[PDB]
Formats: sequence, structure tokens, C-alpha cells
Amino acid sequence: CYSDVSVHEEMIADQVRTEAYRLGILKNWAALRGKTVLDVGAGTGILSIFCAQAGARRVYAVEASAIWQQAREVVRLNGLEDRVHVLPGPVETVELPERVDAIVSEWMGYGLLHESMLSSVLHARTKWLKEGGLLLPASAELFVAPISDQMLEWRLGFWSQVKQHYGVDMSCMESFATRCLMGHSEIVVQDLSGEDVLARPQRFAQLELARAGLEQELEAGVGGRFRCSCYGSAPLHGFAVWFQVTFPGGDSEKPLVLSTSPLHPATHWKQALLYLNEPVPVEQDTDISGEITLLPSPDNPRRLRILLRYKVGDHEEKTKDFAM
Amino acid sequence: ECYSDVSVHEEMIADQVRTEAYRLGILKNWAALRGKTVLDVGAGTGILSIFCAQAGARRVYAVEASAIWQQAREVVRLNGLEDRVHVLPGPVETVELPERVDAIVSEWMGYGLLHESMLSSVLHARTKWLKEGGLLLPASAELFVAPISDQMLEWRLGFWSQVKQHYGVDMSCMESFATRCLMGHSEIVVQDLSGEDVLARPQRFAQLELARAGLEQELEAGVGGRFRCSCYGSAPLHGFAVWFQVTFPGLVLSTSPLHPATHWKQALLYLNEPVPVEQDTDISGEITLLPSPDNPRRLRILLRYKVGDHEEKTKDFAMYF
Repeated sequence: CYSDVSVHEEMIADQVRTEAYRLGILKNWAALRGKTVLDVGAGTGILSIFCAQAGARRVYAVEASAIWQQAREVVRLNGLEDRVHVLPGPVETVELPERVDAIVSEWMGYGLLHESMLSSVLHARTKWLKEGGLLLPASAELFVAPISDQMLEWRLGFWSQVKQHYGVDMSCMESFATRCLMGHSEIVVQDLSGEDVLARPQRFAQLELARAGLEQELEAGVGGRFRCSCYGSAPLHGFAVWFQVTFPGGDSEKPLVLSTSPLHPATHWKQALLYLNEPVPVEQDTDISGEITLLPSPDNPRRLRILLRYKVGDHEEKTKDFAM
Repeated sequence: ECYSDVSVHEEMIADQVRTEAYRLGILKNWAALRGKTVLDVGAGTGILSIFCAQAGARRVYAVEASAIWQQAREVVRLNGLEDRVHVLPGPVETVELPERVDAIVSEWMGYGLLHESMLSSVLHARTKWLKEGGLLLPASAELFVAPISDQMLEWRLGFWSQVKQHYGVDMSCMESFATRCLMGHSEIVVQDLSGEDVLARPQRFAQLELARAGLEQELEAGVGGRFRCSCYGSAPLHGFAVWFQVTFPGLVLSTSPLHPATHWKQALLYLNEPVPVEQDTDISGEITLLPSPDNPRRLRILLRYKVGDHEEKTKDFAMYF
């Protein structure tokens, strides 16, 4: 039981994410007023209530997990159960009375696509959205930047600091910790600051949710290529990957963006870190290029796998396969 | 996977309260260790073995079964102590020492003292290798229990009533749901508390003496005891906290919420529902730390408790803007 509490407590206590979804919805009042909305993975139903506050005539809040019973309590508690109908079960088997004008959904996972609800959103787009209908958010953008992780440096430098604290020299452990903490093939979820960013962040993929065949591209892998130049000299530990989602309406050339970038206010998503096997020294204007592909795991299609091809200046092109 | 082995030892040494208490516990026994032999059980990186050499030990046998023993060998060499400290790979149950030893030092405590601990390895070494009345670092472990009103739990439960004022959406009904789920489970929760969480004078309900042969057998039957306490004042009782301390002969390392925090935090045992208590509300019962029936290394705690004149109940645990 407490796991379901934790998931949705973290979701709503995420002030940056919840305030962004509220604004993105309310700023689309013209497209939602008097219309119908489908909420995919409605969780507690808070987004469905935002839509009703934006003037929706009917909202269908679909939630497969057991929290849908809480969503109905919340909807009834707010006197909304006649417009907002929490419907249990997956969106692929639910039956709606009508096609809807808009789809809202909180679907992003760690690294965007780790155990995300994106495919269920795409199924609902195909099955239940009217042609030309609204999607909130409408797109997701993936970013990458090379990093010199200060937290990792601290973890590696820790062994050289033991002698001055406790009188025992453990500098020999630094080489051991460097190989162990970086030789693995795991995607590390942690948040970073601008001080960790070694070059200008590069957008390598954009996902337009209205696109048919976006789901068959999901199986083939979502990715792109990048190039950047380093700010200065530092040990390159690897790469940070993060995302943003964009809400239409308001202004066509500056729409509302919810971002998980280390340069922006923290979110519960933090960032996905990809560590090279060893640190690589780089200098100012060192050119780093490569390709990143977000893939479904071969064992579990819901588990995120990231294949990283990269090249650091003079050095040969290397490849590392990560998994979550 | 290699990062598991660095993080456990990084956590251990980064725990200032623990590392400094072990350091002083060893160094303050310089008279007893001077010219004596020491066995380090689960020596890991060897940091404790080197503390024993600094205390005056003529020889330290550092036994470590995991791969980190190669690092401990380098640590000893790096400190120019390869003449005094000898790292011997393998488990202490099969390792062959040249001699019985005057002293045993070991970092062995787990969460809730006995969750995936190294205690049994230490007891095996006591039987096989420790001289009569030899020195044990630490020598004993004391188990404490105290009723708690968890401030962090209340803070989490109270978040749901604040959503309406910020987002215009009432979610107060989630407070009843979160209280049922965050408490109705049967799992031991590892969390740190402060003095403001403690509802009554902490009670010592058991003590383990590492020199006693037969302590290993007793652990398999479970260890614990009775307890009685009187509440400080009005508060919702959420359950009980269990923590330990180890005593070095002269010197205590404590994991109490009233003392500086450690990486062990405390083990919290939540009741199914909050129970209102008042000043001088009597709480009594029994705590037993048991090996889990599935896994003997996994810690199980059976709690029987009685609040005021309410009926005596039982719960079985296992391990904003």
C-alpha cells in the first residue's frame, strides 16, 4: 500500500511538475472550454480536476492501478463526479461514450522512457482522440550534455581524505573506487547543477505525440546525434540525459515548457547519468560528438536501455551499452 | 558489480560517529593491546587493524572473505605496516592463524543490530581463536526500545490537506488513505529520529555479551525482553523505535535518536493505526529479535504491546511549498 502512496505523493509534491501541468491546462481554456478530455493514467485525478477548472464539460479519468479508488474519492470530494468520471482499468480496454477533444496525461518516466505511460497515451490517441485533437503536453524533447560530476569527484577523492581525518592512508582505494563506480553499465539517476555541465546542452530528439508511427519508432529506438565543445579543462566522467515536455497554446513561439534540466529547478526526475569506464581529461574547446539511442530493454520492453556512441577529440570512437 | 563493495565501506568510514568511536575504543585500550595479538574479523579495508597497530599490537591478523581483501593488503603496505598487520583471505571459519589471539576487533553490526550482521562469524572466532578472557572490541551490545510519535510521518500525512490551498484541489481524503498504508504494513522501517519523536524514557530490554559461548544458540531462539515506560505527554502514538549501542571496555557507540546520528539510523515498528496517549500513559510489552524463518540472516521482530488499559496486541515485523 505504501508504495502507491509514495509514487503519487512524490508526483504531486513535485511543485515544478504540478504547477507546470496546472498552467499548461488552464492556459488552454479556449481549447478545453465546453469540450471533452481523456486523462490517461489519471492517478489521483488532479489533472482531470485542472481540466474541469479550465471549463471542460466532460473528463474521463482512466487509471489502471488501485489508486483509481482514491481518484474517485478526490473527484467526489471536489463535487465533480458528474463531469469527471474516473474509469478503472487500462486505457486499451476501457470503453468511452465518445471520442474526446483533448488528451491529458502525466506519462514521463526516468530518462523519459523508463516505465513510461507513453505507449498507452499513443493507443488512446489512435483509439479515442478526434482528428486534430489536442494533446497535453504535445511533445517531448531530449537533451544531452557532457558532465564532470562533482558528487563523483567527492566520492573518488574521499579515499585520499582518510589519512588527514583518521590517520590511515587509503589513497590506494581511489584507483579501486574509480574502476568500480564507473565500470558498471547502469544508468544512474541523480540530480546535477550547472557546475557539472561541461558543454552547452544539445537537443538530440523531439517526440511529437500526434505522429502516427511514433510507437513503431519507440520499438526501433528513439535517439539522435550531437556535437559540442567543452567549456574548459576538467575530467570528463560521462553524459547527462534529461527531457522537457512542451504544452501548446498561450504563445506559438514561446509555449509553456516543463524541464528536468540541471540548469532549471529540480524535479523528482532529476537526470539520467551515463558514466564512461574511466575519466577522460578534456580541455577548453575539446570537441565531443556521438549518438544516443533510447531503447526498450530486450528482456523487459518497459525497462529503459541507452546505447551511447561517443568520440572525444583525438581519441577513437567508443561505445557503451547502459540499462536502467 | 563493483560499486556495491566500495559504497558499503565508503558508508562505514564516512560515518564519523561510528569510525571515531571504533578508533577511540581501540586506541584507549593501548595498555591491553601493547605487545599483544589481535584478530580483525571482516577487516574489509583494514582500517581497524591499523588502529590496533597504532595502539601497540605486536601483530594483527586481518581476515576478510570478500574481494576487498586485496585492497586491505595494499592499505597495510601503503601504511608501512606489512610487518605487523597480515591480511588473510577467506572466511574466519576456515582461516588458519599461527596462534590464538589476545583480542578480537570487528565491525559487525547490522540494521536493527542483527539484520544481516557478522555476529555469528565473530562468535565463531571467539570460540576458535580468542584466548581466555581475551579483549573484545566491542564486547557487548545493548538493545533499547521507546514509543514514538514520528514527526516525519505526520508531516507526510499532513501534506494532502495542504493541496487545496495551493492548487485549488481538495485532497484531504488522501490523509486517511496514506495513514492506513504507511502504517498497516508489517515491515521494519529504517529511519532516523530525534528527541522530539521519543514519547517516553527509552528502555533497555536486552544485552548481548560477545564472550559467552552459547550466545549463538540463544540468538537462534531469539533475544529480547520485557519493557515498561510512562509517556511524556499528549501525542499520537505511532509505534516503537528499536536501536542499539555497543560498549568498548575502558566507552559506548550509540545509535539512539537522542545521540548524534549514524548510518544505522533506528528501526521503526509502526502500529496499524495511531493510538492517542497522554502524560503518564503506561506502555508495556515484549520485544524479540528473531532470525526470519525464510532467511536466518534476515531480521524479524515480534512485538507484543499494551497501551493503558487497552487490550494487549501483537504485531510481527520483518526486514510543503
